[PDB]
Amino acid sequence: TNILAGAAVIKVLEAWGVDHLYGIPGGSINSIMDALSAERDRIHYIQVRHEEVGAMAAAADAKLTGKIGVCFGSAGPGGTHLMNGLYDAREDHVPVLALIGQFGTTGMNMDTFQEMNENPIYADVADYNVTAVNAATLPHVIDEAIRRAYAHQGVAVVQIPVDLPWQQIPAEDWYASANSYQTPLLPEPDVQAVTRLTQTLLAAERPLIYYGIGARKAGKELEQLSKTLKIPLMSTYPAKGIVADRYPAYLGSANRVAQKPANEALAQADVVLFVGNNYPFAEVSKAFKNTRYFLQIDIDPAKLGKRHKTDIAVLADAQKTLAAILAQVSERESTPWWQANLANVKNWRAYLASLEDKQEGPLQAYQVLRAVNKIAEPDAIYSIDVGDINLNANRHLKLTPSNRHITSNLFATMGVGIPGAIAAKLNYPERQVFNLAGDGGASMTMQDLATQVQYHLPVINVVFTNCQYGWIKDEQEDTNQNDFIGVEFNDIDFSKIADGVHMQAFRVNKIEQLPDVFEQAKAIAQHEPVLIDAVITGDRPLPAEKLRLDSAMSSAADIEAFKQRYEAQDLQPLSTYLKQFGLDD
Amino acid sequence: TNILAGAAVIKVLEAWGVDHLYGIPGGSINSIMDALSAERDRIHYIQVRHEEVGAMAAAADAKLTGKIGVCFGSAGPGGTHLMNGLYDAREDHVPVLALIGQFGTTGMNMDTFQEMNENPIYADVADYNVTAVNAATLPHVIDEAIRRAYAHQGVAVVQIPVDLPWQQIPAEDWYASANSYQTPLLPEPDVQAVTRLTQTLLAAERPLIYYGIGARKAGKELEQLSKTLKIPLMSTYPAKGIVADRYPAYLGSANRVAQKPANEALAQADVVLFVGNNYPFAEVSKAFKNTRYFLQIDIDPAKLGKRHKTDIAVLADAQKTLAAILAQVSERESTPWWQANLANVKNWRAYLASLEDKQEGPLQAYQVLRAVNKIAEPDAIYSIDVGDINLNANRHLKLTPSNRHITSNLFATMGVGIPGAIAAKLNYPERQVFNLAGDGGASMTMQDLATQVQYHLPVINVVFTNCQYGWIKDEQEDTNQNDFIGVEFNDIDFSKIADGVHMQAFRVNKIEQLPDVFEQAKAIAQHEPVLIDAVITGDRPLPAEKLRLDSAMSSAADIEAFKQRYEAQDLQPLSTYLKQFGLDD
Amino acid sequence: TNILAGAAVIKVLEAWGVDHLYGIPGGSINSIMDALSAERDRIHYIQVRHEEVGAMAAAADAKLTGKIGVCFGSAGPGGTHLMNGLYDAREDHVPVLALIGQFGTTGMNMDTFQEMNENPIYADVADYNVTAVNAATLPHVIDEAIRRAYAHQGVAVVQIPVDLPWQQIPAEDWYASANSYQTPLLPEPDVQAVTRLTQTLLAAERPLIYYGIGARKAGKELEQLSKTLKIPLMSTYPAKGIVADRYPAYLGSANRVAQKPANEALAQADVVLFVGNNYPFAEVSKAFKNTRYFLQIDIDPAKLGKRHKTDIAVLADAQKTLAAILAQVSERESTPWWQANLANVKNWRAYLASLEDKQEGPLQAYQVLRAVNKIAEPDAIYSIDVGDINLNANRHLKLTPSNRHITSNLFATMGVGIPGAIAAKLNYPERQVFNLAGDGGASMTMQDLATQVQYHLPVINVVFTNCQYGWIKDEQEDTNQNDFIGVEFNDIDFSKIADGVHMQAFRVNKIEQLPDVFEQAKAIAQHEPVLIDAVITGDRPLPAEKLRLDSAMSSAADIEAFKQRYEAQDLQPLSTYLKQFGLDD
Ligand SMILES: Cc1cc2nc3c(=O)[nH]c(=O)nc-3n(C[C@H](O)[C@H](O)[C@H](O)COP(=O)(O)OP(=O)(O)OC[C@H]3O[C@@H](n4cnc5c(N)ncnc54)[C@H](O)[C@@H]3O)c2cc1C
Ligand SMILES: Cc1cc2nc3c(=O)[nH]c(=O)nc-3n(C[C@H](O)[C@H](O)[C@H](O)COP(=O)(O)OP(=O)(O)OC[C@H]3O[C@@H](n4cnc5c(N)ncnc54)[C@H](O)[C@@H]3O)c2cc1C
Ligand SMILES: Cc1cc2nc3c(=O)[nH]c(=O)nc-3n(C[C@H](O)[C@H](O)[C@H](O)COP(=O)(O)OP(=O)(O)OC[C@H]3O[C@@H](n4cnc5c(N)ncnc54)[C@H](O)[C@@H]3O)c2cc1C
Ligand SMILES: Cc1ncc(C[n+]2csc(CCOP(=O)(O)OP(=O)(O)O)c2C)c(N)n1
Ligand SMILES: Cc1ncc(C[n+]2csc(CCOP(=O)(O)OP(=O)(O)O)c2C)c(N)n1
Ligand SMILES: Cc1ncc(C[n+]2csc(CCOP(=O)(O)OP(=O)(O)O)c2C)c(N)n1
Ligand SMILES: [Mg+2]
Ligand SMILES: [Mg+2]
Ligand SMILES: [Mg+2]
Ligand code: NA
Repeated sequence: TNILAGAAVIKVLEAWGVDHLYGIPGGSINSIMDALSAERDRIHYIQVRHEEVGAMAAAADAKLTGKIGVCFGSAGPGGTHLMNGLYDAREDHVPVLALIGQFGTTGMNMDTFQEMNENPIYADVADYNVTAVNAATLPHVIDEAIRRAYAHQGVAVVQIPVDLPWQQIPAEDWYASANSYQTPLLPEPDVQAVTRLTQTLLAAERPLIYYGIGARKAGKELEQLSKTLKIPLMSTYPAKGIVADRYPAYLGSANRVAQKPANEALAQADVVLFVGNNYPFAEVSKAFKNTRYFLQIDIDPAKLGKRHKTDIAVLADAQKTLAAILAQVSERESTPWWQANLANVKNWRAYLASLEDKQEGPLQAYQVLRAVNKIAEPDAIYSIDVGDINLNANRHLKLTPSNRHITSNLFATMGVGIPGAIAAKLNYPERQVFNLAGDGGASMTMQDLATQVQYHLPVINVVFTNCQYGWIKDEQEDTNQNDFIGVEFNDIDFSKIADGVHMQAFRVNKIEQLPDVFEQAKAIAQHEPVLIDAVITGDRPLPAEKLRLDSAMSSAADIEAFKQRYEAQDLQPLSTYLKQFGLDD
Repeated sequence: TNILAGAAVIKVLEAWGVDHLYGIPGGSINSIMDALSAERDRIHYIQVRHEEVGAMAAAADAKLTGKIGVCFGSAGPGGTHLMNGLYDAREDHVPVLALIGQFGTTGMNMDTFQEMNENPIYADVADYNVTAVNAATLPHVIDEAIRRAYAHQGVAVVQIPVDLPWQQIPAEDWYASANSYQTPLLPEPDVQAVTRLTQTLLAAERPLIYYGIGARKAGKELEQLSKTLKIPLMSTYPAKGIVADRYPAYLGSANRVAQKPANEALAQADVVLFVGNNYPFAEVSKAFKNTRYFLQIDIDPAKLGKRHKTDIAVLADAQKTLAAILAQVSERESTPWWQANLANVKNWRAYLASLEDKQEGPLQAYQVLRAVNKIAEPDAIYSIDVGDINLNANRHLKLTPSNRHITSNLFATMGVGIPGAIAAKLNYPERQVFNLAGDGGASMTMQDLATQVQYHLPVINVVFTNCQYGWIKDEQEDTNQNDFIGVEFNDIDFSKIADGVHMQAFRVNKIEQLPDVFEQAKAIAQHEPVLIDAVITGDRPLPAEKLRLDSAMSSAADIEAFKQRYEAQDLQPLSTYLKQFGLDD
Repeated sequence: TNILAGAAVIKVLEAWGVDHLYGIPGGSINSIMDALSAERDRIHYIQVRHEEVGAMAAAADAKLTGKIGVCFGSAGPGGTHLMNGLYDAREDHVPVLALIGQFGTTGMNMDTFQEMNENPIYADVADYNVTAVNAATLPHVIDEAIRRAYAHQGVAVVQIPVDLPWQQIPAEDWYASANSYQTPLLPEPDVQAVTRLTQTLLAAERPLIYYGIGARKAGKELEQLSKTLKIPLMSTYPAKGIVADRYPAYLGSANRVAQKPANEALAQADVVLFVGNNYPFAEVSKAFKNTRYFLQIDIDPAKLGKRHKTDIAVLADAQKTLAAILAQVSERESTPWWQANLANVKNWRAYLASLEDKQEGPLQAYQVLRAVNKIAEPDAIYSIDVGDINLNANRHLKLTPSNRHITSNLFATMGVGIPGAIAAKLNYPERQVFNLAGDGGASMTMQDLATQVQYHLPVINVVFTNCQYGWIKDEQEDTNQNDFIGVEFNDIDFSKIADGVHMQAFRVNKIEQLPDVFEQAKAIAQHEPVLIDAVITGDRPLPAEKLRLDSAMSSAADIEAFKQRYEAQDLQPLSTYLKQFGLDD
């Protein structure tokens, strides 16, 4: 006849298929806790050591599986600790439900302990942001929050006065709308528009296809289009892996978390097919300043003509549209543009291999990543933190459609490595999971190494210890007039941190130490988490956006300082290859 | 080589096809004013007398045409005046761009005259809410605002420091993305879900199709499904007119702005097909408490199973889906449920006609609306304010697919009658336009009667003068223990108000005065606006949500009282017709 | 034993001595209405025709009396209409309580009719902003709101779900804290800082005392310091009247709502004593660029050295401090700087008088204000709207300590004339009350002329009809490259508007009509409101901030042009008087 409103709320989460959720209890959320406790056989609470890790893990859950992530924080500081993960979810447009503790309705607005108007706190981050005020409508409010978070691909926040979940409500009235759930309709490509797009692309002298994660389901079409038409591919950083990295006409990504051949080719291209792509650097970096024709495919009307004026714009699903192009074209002969890019890619990859293939001496990030490649399973999942590691992982990870990689793409919050790996292992216990993080980012969420131990999540944590915020040091080098500040700091030994949370760990500082340590780590992570603290040099990785290689554009002195610093003696500018095949720069 | 950023902004508006925009100038927006001044041939600025009328008319533009409405307000009080129209646009989910004046960047944050942080003012109402800080990117921010307003069907707000629009920017850099705008090509409704939905609808003993404005393209299919299957039709109030009111099995709308047959039939129905409908009274009124199967068609995933637990929810276009149902069904013979509803509708319409057809005596709202009907062109547009007029217009207006009617559907702001009619006439100069407003609502925006005169917009204004907030008085009668308060007030003579703004006007107070006054008004409104001030009684209109007609549900005393007050002696309850054709309750 | 929570709320208002409050009822606020209905003897509800007039009148209540103003609005559009008055209260830092209707707790967050999260709506405007969620604590939340509004001199907003005020709560639990309210006993101004400030003031060759409304208790000390020390006085515009306008060394105000002698003398001054003053044009106009020493007296630490680098800033009460200065100084003989300023003032006043004293011909604002002066009682209160009238009233009104004048000082919302006068008459039934408004501002709130009639408030409304937003037209003349836009519009006959609301009225357009019309108005306003619609020319009033009179600073051509346009042939620049008495620039 009756049910506790808190029990009904948990039943709503179960109906929506929520397997696990994260947070830290408090008096102000103890009635939700009480309901979770009764339901521990059907829904799985993950106690984190800091609420931001719970929010970040919830966001990563949604990034990985498409299923709404769920986190909670107690009133006041519990909830405000969620912010970095909630902004990550908003900016990476993934569905997250956040429940926030609040004092009972009898105490609200009395200015009692830890009691405040919590609604304005979440107004900016949240697509849906409500304080619940009734027990009987509470399941509906949660159901509504979940449905909107999914539909609008963002954060829903519900502040819950702690009395409400302990109130009895009629057992027969509440329901979940999970049974009615559907994902948004996929628009179809106009046949004439697609034909026009195809003809412009085929007429191009220097075409590129430039895709983002919007083309996630279209890797086959992308690679076959590239092979068939002899058109090089490039991607946003997060879109790495949609087409295998080994594909010889994959240029990489542009800007800074970037590869040399993509930056060079983009500057030369006459026509860009921009697909499922919201590259945030487009305007600020003048990426398309010399592009003659700009062709766009995107499912979101708010994106069409966003990053550049379009010549042809198609409001349709990337894969349906790319298949439609492929179906109306046939094999094209090689072109000078195609060969020039192929040779530039070979040259670039030989550079990266030369860094990876060092066998002894001071450890650099490059060999560490080679060591990851060597122990990586074909379907490994990578949770990557924020900093030099994005750049290094982007260049050195050998990914295929079978892999997943996540980071905080747009909000770019440091600390995401650890929670993303926690979320990865919960959702994919049979898959190998890496947390790749710099020392700065790993420091911010280090306490939740204990969470991997507690729940026996066999993550391979790899910390890149340069005793710097290297990403920022390099920016200060580029822009600041005065000395470096705040970018070089004291050592943390993460093997000792790991020991402290009762996780097996190693610390290495020489290239020659890698094969054996990484083999041990691989074996350990069959059953338990492991940490490798890699003490690396302060070498700056090659800035793809600040190339000094082309004698027509840089002084001989800058060229040689560049080659020496970046061990890039064998790199050729794209212009070398353009000239070989009879094209001018 | 160079162009003023302000001039570029106006070119962005023109590229998106903005015909007219509303506001009041101020020093903080005089640079936008300056650009508008040079572009009078291609964009038409409408100076309103209160900025709320500008915001409300911009919302109405979007309601009528589907094209973005555009308004502006000077810094501080100019912008804050917009609020009621901007919330109207948010709640009625139509695209509106609001430009807000701001002091120049050299004086911002100086606590100077009328200078404040304006961004937090618009955070809640707006889908997109930004302060421009650069002239060169200003055209792009305006373009982004428009593109987001359309994509998210809501309000975009841009605060513009007044220095920026007078700064020169490169002539060749800015662009509009209007050229990329398109509507999606949707797939066909899934065959198997539609088939399943159809079987359940057809298996019902007491089916209803209950549509909202999501089915605005489906009038033809709705009426044919109804006729073919013998299923009565009911709608949300705003969906009145999608199927002609004369259709014998149109029941009307439910709740309070409602018609008796819809409320009665809905209580009896075993299956409801809920199509393109977001009826906000569903849960609070327990509308579907007796429904066995609830079937849904909606284009928005956020709506799926929102209003009631749903047996089958089809994510699809309403018209495509209704056409798909119609293609798989054929004639069913008349049923008792069909005949009972037809007889119930006949009885209700005779009641309404008895009120309209009074020829002499104290004027009531009923005869006023009959007089509107008599002078109405088949494609007239009606701007309806908020109060008893929603209920009366819903019952009395004889609408067809050729009509439009708009009001403030969900935010329900009083005062929308005047601005809605201004916008209707600006968009449709050759169509007859009515403003039907209560005295309370008309007085809120009365100054903008002068805008109709200034711009020669031949609106027919009909003000219903009861010297009451009638809608609220009746509520107070129902709920309040103590005397009426704030709901009976002093007369305003709107014929004299109209005379004050130099608009021709009449004041009437007897039924027999209607024919000639309305004939004169019809004629005047061939060239100039006109106002009829109708002094009506304070009779409470029959409450469709508080029927006292059925012997089984009400005492004889209560029924005789209800029949007396509401001149309802010849009204029969639905149960009478159910019994007549052999059904129980 | 029990009391309705709503009844308790009204008792809280009564305990704090709230005499009258404003709003428009709605279903979402009908339970507060119900409590008000039972308490008509002790609290006076004023039903306005637009909720903005309620908010603005509540702000005016606080401006006039120092006691909290109280208004309300129904859920959604009722509350949002309050905004312009609530921002006025925030910016003019006066206590206002705004009650907002909300749907009952059982329907909140259900997306029902006119139901939204209202809390974020009021976050920016409000010092205190809460949604009540419990009936038993509701009286306390109202008490907290009032107490905070007073303490923080701003707006408190409470959203009240309509069910709560009809719930019974224990009769003995609730209380008001009005009994605890007091004003602080301040220490005396520190002796040594005041002595130091005095020496610097007295050492100056060209001193000015520049006061704002923080010195409203110090009129006597200000005038005596001026007379004794031979130091001219200037004020902020709102501080007009603290020292009688007839005082021969009152220079007026600076900037645009300004008088020539104040602008001229300020440019010349070597020491300024800035007292109880937060002049917002200080920095943007570079008002003190030539000042050698800047001395400050203010009660608010947040103001200390805010507007200019300050040599000595005394944190103290203005009156106590000015009395302390006066106690340590004695007579100084007339100085050249004193005589030059006196002569400059005489010359300016003769100019203003030449405009006022025209006896026949086309009516200008100048003669209208002379006609107001002639019928004004010595303790008249003036509600002034926003536009040219601020400038004209500032120059022409002959005010003394016995007068009050209010406007929207800083938010400067048009429309405040009507509500300010309603509030003035409600607080001071035995004092003569004027509303001086431009046609633009009067038309924004014109419907509430009916409120003056309904409540028998004998306001003298004077509408200045130029068929322009004159203030803005003159700005466009100064800044805009293209034609005037949005600043010249169609006539509204306000005598006919007034007739429409059943208020006696006159329309005048010639100077010779003034005496008899104003005599009739004075008489009518012994018992009933009256309106005079003054059709004035579109002559630009002399710009005190753009003087062209001094041969050393302007060309002969520019001076002759300025003298012609502004009828300023007999005006002399300050430099003439400086030279006359032996000073340079
Ligand atoms: C430290 C750091 C530095 C970074 N710097 C770089 C950098 O230098 N270079 C770089 O490339 N990235 C960089 N980023 C990542 C970057 O900020 C952006 O997140 C990324 O470039 C955007 O990638 P995207 O367009 O693939 O993803 P999103 O921004 O998520 O956009 C996806 C797009 O696809 C559309 N879409 C979705 N589904 C479909 C469909 N079915 N069909 C068609 N369209 C669809 C969406 O509407 C959207 O427009 C960096 C990240 C970090 C952490
Ligand atoms: C004073 C006043 C009183 C009122 N009281 C009543 C009342 O008593 N009774 C009443 O009926 N109304 C009343 N309303 C109006 C009411 O508040 C709601 O706005 C109305 O009932 C909702 O109508 P809707 O569902 O048609 O519109 P919306 O709420 O706009 O819903 C449209 C729905 O259609 C969907 N949709 C849009 N396009 C498509 C498509 N192509 N295919 C499929 N689905 C689509 C949307 O996703 C959405 O779910 C009143 C209004 C006022 C001013
Ligand atoms: C259309 C329009 C144009 C305007 N333009 C002008 C103009 O050109 N010229 C002009 O002068 N005004 C103008 N204003 C008014 C202007 O915006 C400012 O509001 C005004 O100049 C500020 O006056 P104030 O410093 O007296 O008041 P406030 O800003 O209220 O400042 C009061 C100050 O006194 C202090 N204070 C309060 N009590 C005490 C005390 N007991 N002892 C000591 N200090 C105390 C406070 O801390 C504060 O610093 C205009 C207004 C309008 C409507
Ligand atoms: C929470 C947070 N603080 C600051 C930043 C800015 N930021 C980006 S990268 C970076 C440095 C990362 O340092 P580290 O993790 O040690 O990586 P490294 O570049 O040294 O490999 C900083 C401080 C950020 N993105 N997130
Ligand atoms: C701005 C605003 N204030 C209050 C309300 C609440 N409200 C709804 S209807 C209504 C009465 C309208 O009175 P009137 O226009 O005279 O219509 P009537 O019912 O008398 O015909 C009110 C006050 C509202 N919707 N909008
Ligand atoms: C609500 C609002 N809108 C716009 C402004 C900007 N503004 C200041 S004065 C003014 C003109 C006022 O015109 P009017 O009332 O006719 O006075 P006039 O100068 O003609 O005498 C305007 C539009 C404002 N302060 N408030
Ligand atoms: Mg580091
Ligand atoms: Mg009325
Ligand atoms: Mg004017
Ligand atoms: Na108004």
